Amino acid sequence: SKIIFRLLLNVLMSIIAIISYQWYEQLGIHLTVAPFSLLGIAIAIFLGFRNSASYSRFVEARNLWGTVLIAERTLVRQLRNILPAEHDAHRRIVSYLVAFSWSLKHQLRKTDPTADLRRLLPEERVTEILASSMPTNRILLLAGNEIGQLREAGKLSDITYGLMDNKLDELAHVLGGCERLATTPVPFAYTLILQRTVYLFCTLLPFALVGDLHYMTPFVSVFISYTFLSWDSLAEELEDPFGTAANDLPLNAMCNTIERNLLDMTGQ
Amino acid sequence: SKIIFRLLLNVLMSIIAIISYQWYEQLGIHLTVAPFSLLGIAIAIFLGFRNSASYSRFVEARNLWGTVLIAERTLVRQLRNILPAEHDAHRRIVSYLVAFSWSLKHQLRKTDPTADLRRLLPEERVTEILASSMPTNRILLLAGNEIGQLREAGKLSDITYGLMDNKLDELAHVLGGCERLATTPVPFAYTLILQRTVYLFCTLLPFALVGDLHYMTPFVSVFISYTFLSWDSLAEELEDPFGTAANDLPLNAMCNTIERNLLDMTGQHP
Amino acid sequence: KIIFRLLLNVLMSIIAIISYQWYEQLGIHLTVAPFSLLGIAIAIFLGFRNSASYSRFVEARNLWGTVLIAERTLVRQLRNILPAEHDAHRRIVSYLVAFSWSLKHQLRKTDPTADLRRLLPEERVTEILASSMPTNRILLLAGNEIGQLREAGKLSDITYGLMDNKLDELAHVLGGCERLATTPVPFAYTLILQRTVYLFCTLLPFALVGDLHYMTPFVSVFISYTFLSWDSLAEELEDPFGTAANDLPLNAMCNTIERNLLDMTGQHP
Amino acid sequence: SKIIFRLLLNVLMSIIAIISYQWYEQLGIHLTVAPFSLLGIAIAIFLGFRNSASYSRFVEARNLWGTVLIAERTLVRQLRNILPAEHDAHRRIVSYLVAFSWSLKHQLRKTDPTADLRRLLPEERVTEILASSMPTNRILLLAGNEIGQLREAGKLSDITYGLMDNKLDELAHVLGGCERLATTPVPFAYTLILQRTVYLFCTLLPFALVGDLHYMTPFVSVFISYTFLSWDSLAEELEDPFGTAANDLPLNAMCNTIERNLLDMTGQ
Amino acid sequence: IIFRLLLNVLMSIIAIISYQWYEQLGIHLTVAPFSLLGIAIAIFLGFRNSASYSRFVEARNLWGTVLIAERTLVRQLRNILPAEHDAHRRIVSYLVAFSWSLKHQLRKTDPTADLRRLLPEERVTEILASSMPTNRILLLAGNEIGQLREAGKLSDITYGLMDNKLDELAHVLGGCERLATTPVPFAYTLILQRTVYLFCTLLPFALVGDLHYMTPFVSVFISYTFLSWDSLAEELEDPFGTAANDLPLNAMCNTIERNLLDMTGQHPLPE
Ligand SMILES: [Cl-]
Ligand SMILES: [Cl-]
Ligand SMILES: [Cl-]
Ligand SMILES: [Cl-]
Ligand SMILES: [Cl-]
Ligand SMILES: [Cl-]
Ligand SMILES: [Cl-]
Ligand SMILES: [Cl-]
Ligand SMILES: [Cl-]
Ligand SMILES: [Cl-]
Ligand SMILES: [Cl-]
Ligand SMILES: [Zn+2]
Ligand SMILES: [Zn+2]
Ligand SMILES: [Zn+2]
Ligand SMILES: [Zn+2]
Ligand SMILES: [Zn+2]
Ligand SMILES: [Zn+2]
Ligand SMILES: [Zn+2]
Ligand SMILES: [Zn+2]
Ligand SMILES: [Zn+2]
Ligand SMILES: [Zn+2]
Ligand SMILES: [Zn+2]
Ligand SMILES: [Zn+2]
Ligand SMILES: [Zn+2]
Ligand SMILES: [Zn+2]
Ligand SMILES: [Zn+2]
Repeated sequence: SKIIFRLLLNVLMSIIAIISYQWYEQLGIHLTVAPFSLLGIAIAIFLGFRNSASYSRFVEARNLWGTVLIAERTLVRQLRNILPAEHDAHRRIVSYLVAFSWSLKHQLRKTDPTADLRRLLPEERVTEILASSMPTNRILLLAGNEIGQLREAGKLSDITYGLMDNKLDELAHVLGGCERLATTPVPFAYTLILQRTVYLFCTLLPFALVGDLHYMTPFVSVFISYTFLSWDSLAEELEDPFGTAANDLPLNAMCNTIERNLLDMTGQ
Repeated sequence: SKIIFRLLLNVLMSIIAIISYQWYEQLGIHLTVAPFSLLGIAIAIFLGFRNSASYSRFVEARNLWGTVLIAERTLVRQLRNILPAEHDAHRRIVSYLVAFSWSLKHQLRKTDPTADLRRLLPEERVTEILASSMPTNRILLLAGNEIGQLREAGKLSDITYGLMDNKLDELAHVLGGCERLATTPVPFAYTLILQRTVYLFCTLLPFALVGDLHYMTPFVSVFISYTFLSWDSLAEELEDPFGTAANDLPLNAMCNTIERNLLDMTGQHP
Repeated sequence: KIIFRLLLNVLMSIIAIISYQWYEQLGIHLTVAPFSLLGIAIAIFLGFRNSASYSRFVEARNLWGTVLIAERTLVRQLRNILPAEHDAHRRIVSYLVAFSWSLKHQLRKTDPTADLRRLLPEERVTEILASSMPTNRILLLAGNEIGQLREAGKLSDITYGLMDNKLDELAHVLGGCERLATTPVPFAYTLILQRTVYLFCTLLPFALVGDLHYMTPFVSVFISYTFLSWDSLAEELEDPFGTAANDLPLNAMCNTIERNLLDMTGQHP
Repeated sequence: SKIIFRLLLNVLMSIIAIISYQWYEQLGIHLTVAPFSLLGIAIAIFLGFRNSASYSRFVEARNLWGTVLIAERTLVRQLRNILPAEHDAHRRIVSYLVAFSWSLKHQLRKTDPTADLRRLLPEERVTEILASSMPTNRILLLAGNEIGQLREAGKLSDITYGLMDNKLDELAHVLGGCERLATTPVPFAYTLILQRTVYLFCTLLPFALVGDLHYMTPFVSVFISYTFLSWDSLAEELEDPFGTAANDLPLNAMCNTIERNLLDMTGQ
Repeated sequence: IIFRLLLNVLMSIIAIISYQWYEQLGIHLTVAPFSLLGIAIAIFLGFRNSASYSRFVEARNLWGTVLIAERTLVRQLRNILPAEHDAHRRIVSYLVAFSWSLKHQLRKTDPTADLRRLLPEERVTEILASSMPTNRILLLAGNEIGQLREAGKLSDITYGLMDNKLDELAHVLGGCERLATTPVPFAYTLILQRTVYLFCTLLPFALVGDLHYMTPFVSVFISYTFLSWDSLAEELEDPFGTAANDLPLNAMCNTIERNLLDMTGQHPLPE
């Protein structure tokens, strides 16, 4: 995306570097390569470790979404295996489950869940849900009432209620996990420290290479900038896993997979 | 080897650098190693981390398949332990669990499961399964009906129902975990340019190496190219552990083992 | 701060420039290759060290996230299981809110008396303040609420246990934070590092000056910034319960917790 | 100490380079160290990550056996605390649990468990175990039958029956884990590639240092080589956790510790 | 470690005065080779100290679980059997006994005084008879729970809730046992420790060509960095070693004891 602008600036920096090499020692400035080896290696080590942290936050995101599909699938399986006649509670619980997924998606994307929710629930409760500052948690509490009701109506025992309650728990952990990843980012000092350092390193590098490489510094220094810049750029494509880029999590696709999955297990 | 063809190319590029080395002065070419020491160390550091990430995908994928064997082994044990006489149920349930494994392998290899399914289940069921968006998930839900039936029949209590129920949860987690590794590759950005910049570094390397090595240049360049290139491609191999490469997982062996286990001696037990 | 030692590195480099006149006069040589070696080694160690510091930070944030999850689902279980017992709802929630603030005060080594008094009867405040661990005692109090529900027959051993597990989870959160605070790594991790990172940074100009001459301070400031930036960010991340910049907004996280629990039990602050 | 061969071949590889030295430049061949630092470092990085995998695998094998001891300790405890009257059942379950460990060791070493089985169990049960294609697994089935019938005899509720069933689940995870470790080495491509490069690098190296070290080539090129080889040999020393070499897991001693523990807990 | 630092300044002054005679013979020490060697040792020290750190972290987690399990077990006892203070005090004894006994076991020191202060000498003899005393303390703790269950004061459900806490301690015992027996590397740590030791002493000879009278200064700055990093992995590799820091294990056995007496109103002193 935005890297091409910074490598062409690096080509001109090299042109500026060759056209300026004659005036060099007259001013009194000597740039060997060896301290830039030190610096560049150092920057690579820190870039490597940072990029590690970023990949890990991306996979934790993806795991958290995998749990939603896992936990919702087995909740519905448990409903059918334990209460195979009660298709009325099936449809209601399933719609709260599908609501929860879509609501979680919209919450992380900071978008509006009204249509998805009205598509799935009566305005009777859709207003109760959006009346809360924590709508997705409220959907869980409502799904909780459903199994709670089947327990008090004697159709669930304490045991079988507990078996399903634990899947609510699993969805609660997904909710908190997602919220935690969304609010708490990879500390901003990483991008600030490394974006400066990397950008300044690629810019100062030609003036250090020209002593030894002469007319060829434009090439090998755009090379070195390319790998540093794109390694660094891939960290930022991974640190916001809930964003919209094609390189991010296809959250719409996953919510669709979830809905068709639960609607499949219900015969719809 | 995708490496054997490139390795030779690097030999030629190495030949070109030595024949046309003293001519550097005419065209205006100086080329030190130190900029390529730096560049190459950075690429090693990044190769190392990427390879680390791919092995993690390998071991998780191995692990997830490990749990199928475990969870199925113990669900059959619980049936033999709690309903020792219910052999028609034992037989029915084992067939679904063996279907689960083969079905999952096919799902992850994008191959057809119909042959394996019919080998193991009634054809009415082979069509209920093949009809679904997710057949592995349906095989699970049918396995859960069998123990759900024994529970309506009073043969299982809620407690012992839950004990067997938890093993089906365990398999749902394998299914989900396997889809996550399938459905999401690692970002192709990683693959898109990390493999080109390794090649690029590899071919240019002799052009900066000759001045110090002279004749010894084709050897040392191909050595360096070997290590960097085998590392990069091994990483891309283990990234797709449900693939069919030589270092991917033996999914077919593993389903065989699962099958042989659950049908150990006609499915007969003490 | 960090900007002070950056400045002194600019000083140390002009000291190098002026006393370069006298280098082999006094009998002095300083190539850069040895400092490249030392420099890279320190980079590697800073790389690993820093990675462990981030891991502690993520764990602390994760632990606090579990407070919210567990407390949410405890209130959820109370409402689904005992929809009528609103006094218990109110008392448990006031304990679970007391737990969060008391944990914040614990981790910050501050007095929890104000927040406790806001939230609970003074006879309980005194009980909680007497304990070598107020958060532990608050969990026990919460545990008596559901336990008394259980003696009265309103909870079964099963549904009592479902809720007990949540208190178990908070216990684990308590120990996890206790363990992250009560365990600074042996001071070797920092006086190997921030001593050597400091020392390396200010000797680097003397070694850089033969190659670079008047340029010394610029590269020397760049290398020193890079190393110092990395090394200081490590020190912030490893005390995540402190008051520094990159440290958990524990008061915000508590307010979110209280508001969530007030939300689920129909109350408006 | 399979390693002292290549250290000494290195010493003579440096002497060959000492004598062949000035035949170089009209032969024309030159070797500086700079490109070998590049390679040497790149290999050190790859050696580091590989040894890392090799170490995690040894730790997992040690963990797995560790929890055999944990889960059988606590399963025997539960039997004491819940059925203190029933020392006959105590002694049967303990022999199955001791048998499981021995059988799991034999399995992993591919040795005959028959003598150990016949020392712990009635020959009727030995016959059933050895008839299975998965003897260790079939030992768990038999142990589960013990507690299974204590359940049908009403001496265990479903609750306490389930408390002990979970310990058999834990042993099931040990068995599968060990089988998995046993058949899933660190991929061969790893150690295959490193050995070709680490070995080739260690012999070519003195050729590239005599130009700089002259007469001291051996003492420095051997010291560099001991370092890569001993680091790469640590991987070999950690590759078969279940074998019988000195650096492998003392599985016999662990199996004796397990038996000793379970007999301390039942007064034998 | 400081002794090996001052052997390095010696080796440096040797390398200065003897640099004269060196190449009358023809012995060269450049710096590029020792740079390649030192970076590789730095890299391996990086991964080694990573492994060591993880062993140290797992050790602190296991001990943390002791405090967690023992707190929640005693909380469970109070919330579920509020009246049974005699049982409260017996079980708290075993839990506290278990902590000190685990610590003594790990540091191979004598548990007898801690045991004789916490439990009756009939149970001290029983515990001290076993070859696995910490396990025997868990088994004893189990009997207390089991008797409450046979007396019908615990249901199988609520008996089971407390049983899980004992498993948690069982897991801690085994984990700690495994982290003790081990070094997982079978004494290679001695090979790679003296590899740092030798590199640090040949280093001033490789540096004197470039640095002359300055080499003792740059050579030991480097050596301090490498030796401190090594000795630190040595400290973390062995979190129960017979020359470790006992402050936190003692601190933890004291915290849990104090917590438990607090939780059972044996603190504070009555009015
Ligand atoms: Cl689940
Ligand atoms: Cl299992
Ligand atoms: Cl929860
Ligand atoms: Cl256990
Ligand atoms: Cl007995
Ligand atoms: Cl399990
Ligand atoms: Cl071996
Ligand atoms: Cl006994
Ligand atoms: Cl606990
Ligand atoms: Cl008491
Ligand atoms: Cl009390
Ligand atoms: Zn689950
Ligand atoms: Zn239905
Ligand atoms: Zn209806
Ligand atoms: Zn709107
Ligand atoms: Zn399992
Ligand atoms: Zn059968
Ligand atoms: Zn030539
Ligand atoms: Zn939870
Ligand atoms: Zn209420
Ligand atoms: Zn366990
Ligand atoms: Zn007995
Ligand atoms: Zn072996
Ligand atoms: Zn716990
Ligand atoms: Zn009491
Ligand atoms: Zn006290």
